[PDB]
Amino acid sequence: LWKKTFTLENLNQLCSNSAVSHLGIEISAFGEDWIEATMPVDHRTMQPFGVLHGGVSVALAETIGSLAGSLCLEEGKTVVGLDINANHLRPVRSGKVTARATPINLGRNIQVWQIDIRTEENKLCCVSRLTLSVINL
Repeated sequence: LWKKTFTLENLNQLCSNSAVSHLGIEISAFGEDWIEATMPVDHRTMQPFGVLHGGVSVALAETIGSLAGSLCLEEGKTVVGLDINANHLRPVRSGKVTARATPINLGRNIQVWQIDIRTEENKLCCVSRLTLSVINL
């Protein structure tokens, strides 16, 4: 559960003028134990032949997962990406995809997050697991 209070407006403002904003990523929604971000599938995020770039899908997964992790810490605490993995399940040709981050294990020094990315038709196109280090900033 979240340890910090936040608003979608402020989170997006926090991600402005960075790789996140550059890829058209928008923190779109959250629940009590999950948070999502959407990303469009267009020339900024597609491979040269017209389908969502799998590498960019991973960029979305690390973004939402890292953000989620940072919201689960108290003051004077932040996360740093240690490693990440993903499986590309199906090609996406249009619309926007939505990546949802849910916690797997939140430890004192390490956090592990799951990220499921779905198409506008609610079909899973990518699944990823992210490992974060917790450090005193």
